[PDB]
Amino acid sequence: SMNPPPPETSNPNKPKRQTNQLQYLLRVVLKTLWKHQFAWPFQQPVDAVKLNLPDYYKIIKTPMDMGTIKKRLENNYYWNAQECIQDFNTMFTNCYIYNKPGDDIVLMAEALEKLFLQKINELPTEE
Ligand SMILES: Cc1ccc(CN(C)c2cc(C)nc3ncnn23)cc1
Repeated sequence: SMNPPPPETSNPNKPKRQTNQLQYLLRVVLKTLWKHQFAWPFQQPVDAVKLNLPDYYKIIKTPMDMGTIKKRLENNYYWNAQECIQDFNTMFTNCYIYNKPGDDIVLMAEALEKLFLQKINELPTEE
């Protein structure tokens, strides 16, 4: 029933880059999903205590959220775009694992994920 530590957003010994793909992931992909009407549930780690979801972190062992992704991108935590893309996919997947088809939160995830997919479809070539 307790919350875990959040995912890491800082690790000074992890090597870092700011690729044109990673910039796109911040300026286009994150910005698009962040501003969306359905962004709010996904803008920070799931608070299992406040939300009374005592089994959340029994089920979800790789938590992820856009608050975490936003800090990662802004703090240049990644080496490549695929790390970040995986973070987004992990976020959507967790929601689908924990919840049921047609739940409100699932329809929100789905709307954000459709947009995610449309933006990632135009990820620029690595320059
Ligand atoms: C429509 C809706 C439904 C549930 C919540 C609670 N909350 C912030 C989240 C957020 C996320 C991302 N997954 C969740 N799985 C169950 N609750 N929950 C917020 C909004």
